Amino acid sequence: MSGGRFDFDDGGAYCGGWEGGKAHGHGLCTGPKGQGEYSGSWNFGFEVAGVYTWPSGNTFEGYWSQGKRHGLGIETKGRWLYKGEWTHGFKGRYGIRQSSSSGAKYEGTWNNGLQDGYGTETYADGGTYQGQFTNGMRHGYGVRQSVPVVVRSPLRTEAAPFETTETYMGEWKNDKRSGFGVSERSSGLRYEGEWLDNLRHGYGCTTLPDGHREEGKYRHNVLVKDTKRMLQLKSNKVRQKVEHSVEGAQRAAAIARQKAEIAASRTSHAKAKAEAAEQAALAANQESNIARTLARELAPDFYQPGPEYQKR
Repeated sequence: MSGGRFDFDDGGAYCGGWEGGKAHGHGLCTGPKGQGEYSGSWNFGFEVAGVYTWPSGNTFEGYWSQGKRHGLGIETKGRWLYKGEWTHGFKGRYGIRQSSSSGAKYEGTWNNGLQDGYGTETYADGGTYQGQFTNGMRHGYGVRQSVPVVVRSPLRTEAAPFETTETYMGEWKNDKRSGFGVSERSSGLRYEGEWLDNLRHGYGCTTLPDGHREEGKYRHNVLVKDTKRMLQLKSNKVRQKVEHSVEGAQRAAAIARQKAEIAASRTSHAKAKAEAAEQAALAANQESNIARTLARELAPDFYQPGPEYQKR
């Protein structure tokens, strides 16, 4: 009549409202061999708002278009969960990806399904990055707070009466400290100057907690020039080049603080869209139940595999 069942060639069926020869209203539709199940609203052959269940028990709950996850929705997989916006099947623009295991998390913008633009990244150990992203990596300006020796033995401190975190603000290239940047440990140990692939490389100043200033040129983290002296050229004084790089590094740090603040603002937007995505998953589940009940009322022996999936 205006609803029922249809068996596909590759296996898997459709069972629900139809009108004008196309699925319309509500219904279920399994995949080849009856594996994988959509269940929700339809409109002229295309899912509108519904829940897809993989045989693995993984699910997308949200809105659809042209057969792609589009709009808001929640994807629950084994170890990862995404809540927020989807654009033609790709995560983004705004949304959050969270670990089922750890507190590991990304909250920000996405381009082409990868972390990109501005976002807050939290690592399993509780550290964070806030700032710019490109192609799924820390890139541009940003602020990372994390846990950071040659003598392992405590002798040097066990001898006399005796009474952490590190923050890098500066340039990032493909997930690495690279360019100008400032690095500050909670002890007071600090480096301002040039970086390459997370190492001091170029000119900069290492200042010890007591304030002793080591100024010079670093090459893959090893000092190779200092400010003592001899055949130093007037045209190329280490103190000048260090000063320039230090200034370059504080500029980069302040820039990275700004991009950090933008990232924080984009993070709130991603959170807002993640909550909006919970209401989209609630609506998707309302449509799914309408389709589950109509399906039992149009074919009481037709097996719905999604329930069994999600138990496993």
